[PDB]
Amino acid sequence: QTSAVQQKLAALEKSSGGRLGVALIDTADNTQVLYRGDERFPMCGTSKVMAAAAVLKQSETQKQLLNQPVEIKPADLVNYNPIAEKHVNGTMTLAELSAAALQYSDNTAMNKLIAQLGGPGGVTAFARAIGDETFRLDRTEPTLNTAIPGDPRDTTTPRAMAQTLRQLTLGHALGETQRAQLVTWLKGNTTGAASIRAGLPTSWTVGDKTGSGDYGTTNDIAVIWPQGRAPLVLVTYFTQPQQNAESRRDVLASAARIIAEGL
Ligand SMILES: [K+]
Ligand SMILES: [Ru+3]
Repeated sequence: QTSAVQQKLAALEKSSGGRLGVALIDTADNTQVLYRGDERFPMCGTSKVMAAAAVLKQSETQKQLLNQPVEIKPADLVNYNPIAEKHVNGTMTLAELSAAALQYSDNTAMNKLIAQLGGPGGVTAFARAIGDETFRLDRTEPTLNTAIPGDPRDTTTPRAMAQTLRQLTLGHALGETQRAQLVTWLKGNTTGAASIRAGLPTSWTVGDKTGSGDYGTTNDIAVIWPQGRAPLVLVTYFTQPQQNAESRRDVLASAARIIAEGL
């Protein structure tokens, strides 16, 4: 059965010319709204949440892990490295790499997180360990963002990602201290004001992680604390038919606005 909200999301999708995926969990009652909730989308930089969370999980049994230095060499720089480039021929700690990956979307930082986990499959292994059977990370930065239609690499579904983001940020996938650190990092994101945030009432607080890639892929995953309400988790994924398509953060904002108005 197609709800009013799903009908509005379908109308939005029609006029965008791309493919939209949405999953909401309202933790007030544990109910879900889904639009293409079981279709696979390229995660792009939204996958950085899983990598950072996997390192946080490792840190539960190693008190000093987040202070561990990692060498940054000139050859490590990839396509978008606003924090790592300052530390070439130097080091960053795993906390610094996590913060850079999440809050600035530094791709070199993400590669160091992936390497700390033993490669893309180590990120997938963590996903499986916390009950996510859908997520897969197959490649490093920058190629994990190729976002080719039909390609299963580096994809998940909206349903799966919402459930995982809820477990990580509001549930008990991580220890208490670690959960709080993840939430702090997400709430300090610098890249999100044009995406889910832009569709929500001002008073609501958001922590989010964006992503982008080829095929005009434009993504955001968020944990939301509405005014006077239990928290929400919202995934919005969007991808387009041609490789060179422009980003459409406005479509994510429009999806968020529809979800907010349907609560
Ligand atoms: K793009
Ligand atoms: Ru492995």
